[PDB]
Amino acid sequence: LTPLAYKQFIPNVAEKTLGASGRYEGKITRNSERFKELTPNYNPDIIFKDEENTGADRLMTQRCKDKLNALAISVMNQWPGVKLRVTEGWDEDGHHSEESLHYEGRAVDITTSDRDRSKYGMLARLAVEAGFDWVYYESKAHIHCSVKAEN
Amino acid sequence: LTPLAYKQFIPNVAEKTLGASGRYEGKITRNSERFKELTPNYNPDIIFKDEENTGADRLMTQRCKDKLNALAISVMNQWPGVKLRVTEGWDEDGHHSEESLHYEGRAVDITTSDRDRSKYGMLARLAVEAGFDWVYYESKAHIHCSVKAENS
Ligand SMILES: O=C(O)[C@@H]1O[C@@H](O)[C@H](OS(=O)(=O)O)[C@@H](O)[C@@H]1O[C@H]1O[C@H](COS(=O)(=O)O)[C@@H](O[C@@H]2O[C@@H](C(=O)O)[C@@H](O[C@H]3O[C@H](COS(=O)(=O)O)[C@@H](O[C@@H]4O[C@@H](C(=O)O)[C@@H](O[C@H]5O[C@H](COS(=O)(=O)O)[C@@H](O)[C@H](O)[C@H]5NS(=O)(=O)O)[C@H](O)[C@H]4OS(=O)(=O)O)[C@H](O)[C@H]3NS(=O)(=O)O)[C@H](O)[C@H]2OS(=O)(=O)O)[C@H](O)[C@H]1NS(=O)(=O)O
Ligand SMILES: O=C(O)[C@@H]1O[C@@H](O[C@H]2[C@H](O)[C@@H](NS(=O)(=O)O)[C@@H](O[C@H]3[C@H](O)[C@@H](OS(=O)(=O)O)[C@H](O[C@H]4[C@H](O)[C@@H](NS(=O)(=O)O)[C@@H](O[C@H]5[C@H](O)[C@@H](OS(=O)(=O)O)[C@H](O[C@H]6[C@H](O)[C@@H](NS(=O)(=O)O)[C@@H](O)O[C@@H]6COS(=O)(=O)O)O[C@H]5C(=O)O)O[C@@H]4COS(=O)(=O)O)O[C@H]3C(=O)O)O[C@@H]2COS(=O)(=O)O)[C@H](OS(=O)(=O)O)[C@@H](O)[C@@H]1O
Ligand SMILES: [Ca+2]
Ligand SMILES: [Ca+2]
Ligand SMILES: [Ca+2]
Ligand SMILES: [Ca+2]
Ligand SMILES: [Cl-]
Ligand SMILES: [Zn+2]
Ligand SMILES: [Zn+2]
Repeated sequence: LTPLAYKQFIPNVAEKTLGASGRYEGKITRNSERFKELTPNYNPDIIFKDEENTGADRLMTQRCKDKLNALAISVMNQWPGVKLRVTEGWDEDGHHSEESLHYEGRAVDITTSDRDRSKYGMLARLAVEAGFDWVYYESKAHIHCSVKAEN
Repeated sequence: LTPLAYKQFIPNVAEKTLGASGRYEGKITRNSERFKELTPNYNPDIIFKDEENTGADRLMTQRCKDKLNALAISVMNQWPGVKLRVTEGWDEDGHHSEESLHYEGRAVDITTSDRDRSKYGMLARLAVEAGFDWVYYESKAHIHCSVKAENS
């Protein structure tokens, strides 16, 4: 398998296009009718940074959960002793671009647990193989991955 | 004001007596309908060990939450720079006595964040003052605290 380059995204189109993760449907807040669509991921093979100390990083859509949980497996197979790490999932702080899929539970920013930046190119590649609908090597510090809305 | 002795419990009766924390109603498992009765505690003035990496230690009943949150405050007042720490809350590992209130989200095992065992006698005392319905200096390593069911 081939790792992504810094700033490469796959598919090589904009995130909110139909070929990728598709339309942004609306921010989901904690008191919203739509908050019920998010379920917390408690997978022990995933590290959630949760620096917010709210659990918000664990919240994501069913489809995001499926792809993340598949990725958790391939990460452990790629690097014995290493785990998938999420630094941002659903966000209620407002610290992404206006209209970010994080506000809707459809995106994660990820690293490896050991925080070896040299692994992140390959991490992104595994995220693509796990079926994330858009994967972007957004930063030296993390990969951004998103999914399509629930059908 | 006065710390508990090693192996002292308060009130000085069995945990599952009325007068302490009262009857064990069934184990709550993660897929159970009764799991919705547990809510995760995200109090920033409490440290959750969460060695399971599941979040299970954060899960507890409303009453447990109220008492634990009161205790978090008195712990910081007692020892400047120190916090309440939980090592076990709700448990799905099966690591307690058969019929443990941990299986129902009604118990916590606690330490101080600095892990100074000499503080634990007083920690237990503060837990009593915070309103836990049974407090037991169960081990050199931790205090066990439980609460009554939401029905009473
Ligand atoms: O600077 C340049 O060279 C260039 O400057 C210009 O030419 C250009 O841009 S600019 O316009 O000039 O600015 C550009 O070409 C370039 O800048 C760009 O690249 C540089 C260099 O990066 S690289 O060489 O390309 O790889 C970037 O600078 C580097 O990254 C930044 C950054 O923030 O992204 C800085 O990194 C430091 O800060 C982050 C943020 O953390 S924090 O400050 O909020 O705390 C650190 O990550 C966080 O901390 C880590 C950590 O310490 O390991 C995690 O904490 C974990 O560990 C502790 C316990 O550890 S320990 O054992 O006690 O030691 C534990 O308690 C935590 O709980 C644990 N987390 S866990 O439990 O959840 O697992 C945190 O999770 C991290 O939080 S996070 O930030 O939200 O992800 C990072 O480690 C830290 N590095 S440092 O070495 O400690 O200083 C630095 O400035 C630099 O880092 S580097 O590694 O030395 O290279 C620059 O940002 C970039 N521009 S930009 O990206 O576009 O903005
Ligand atoms: O008669 C009977 O039937 C019974 O017999 C006796 O009971 C037995 C126990 O059953 C048995 N345990 S066992 O599982 O059956 O094997 C054992 O008790 C031991 C156990 O090891 C353990 O109990 S338990 O967890 O199974 O319930 C517990 O261990 C303590 C340590 O002793 C304590 N050390 S300390 O220095 O005095 O504070 C402390 O560990 C710390 C340490 O700092 C460090 O660990 S270590 O390597 O030194 O071992 C480590 O630090 C980490 C830290 O873990 C981590 N954070 S986190 O919170 O852990 O997540 C982070 O901060 O990093 C640091 C540093 O790491 S690093 O950076 O260098 O990489 O871990 C911490 C820590 O875990 O807290 O605490 C542990 C557990 O406490 S905890 O806080 O709630 O987690 O207790 C000991 C013990 O003291 O006994 O043996 C007893 C019998 O005793 S005996 O061995 O003397 O024979 C007992 O009878 S009796 O006769 O003894 O009275 C009764 O149970 C029954 O009678
Ligand atoms: Ca976060
Ligand atoms: Ca956030
Ligand atoms: Ca625990
Ligand atoms: Ca447990
Ligand atoms: Cl949980
Ligand atoms: Zn992102
Ligand atoms: Zn206990």
